[PDB]
Amino acid sequence: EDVAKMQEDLESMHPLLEEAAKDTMLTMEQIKVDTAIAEETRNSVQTEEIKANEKAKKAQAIADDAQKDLDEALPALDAALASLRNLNKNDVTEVRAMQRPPPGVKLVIEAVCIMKGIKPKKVPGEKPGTKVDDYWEPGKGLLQDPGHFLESLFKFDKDNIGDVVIKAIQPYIDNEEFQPATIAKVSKACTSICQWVRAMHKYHFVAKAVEPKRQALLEAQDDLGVTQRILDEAKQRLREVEDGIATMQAKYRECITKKEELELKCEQCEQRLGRAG
Repeated sequence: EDVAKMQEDLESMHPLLEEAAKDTMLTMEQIKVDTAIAEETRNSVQTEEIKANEKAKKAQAIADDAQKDLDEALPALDAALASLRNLNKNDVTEVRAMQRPPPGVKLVIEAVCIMKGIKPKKVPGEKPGTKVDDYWEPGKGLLQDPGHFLESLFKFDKDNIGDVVIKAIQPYIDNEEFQPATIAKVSKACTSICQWVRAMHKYHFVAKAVEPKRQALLEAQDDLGVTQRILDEAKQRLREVEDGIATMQAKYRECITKKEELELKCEQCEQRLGRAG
């Protein structure tokens, strides 16, 4: 009885030994295939890492060039805006009271009124009738409050400079008397106002030639972010395959220790076969 039994235990365990052996080999080749793919994803990741490093060098090259165009006008503005802080309450009050403003001051009070978008006052001209507009009287109101004047210059902030107001003041810029070095012989407050206007004019003109650049800088960052998401989706996979390998590396080891146990069991049932014979 016992002999037959043992004999079938050994026969039945033989297929279990053959089954564990395919499983360990199956495991084996599976680690080999994920290792090769984990490597393919590693070169794929290294090529995207150079792809996002160049797209950042290119995005920065656009920002430096676009920033170069912007300090083409930015120093004059702050210089001028310094000079507007140069002005105390009376410097406005003194120009406002001028009952006979020299032609330099008229020019400057004209220029500002247009920038700030003020309605002129058509007054007699020299040739009879010929109504010419005199911005003086509406300027006076913008100087009635010196505080409210200077703030509204500090709050202009460009952007809202219609293309109308820039051709309206192209004659003033093109004027060789609209130079602050000259206005400085007659009045101080108008020298500050003279360079302010002259400045926001070029600033309006460069800031329109950095619309293309700032948009290329916008599109260059968009490219880096897509290469960035493609990259990070790859490092996620490279991580996931590597943990898959790790999990299978420990399956292989359990596969092995299971074989050893079935082998050890096969040896014993074998050993008391040739014992009982």
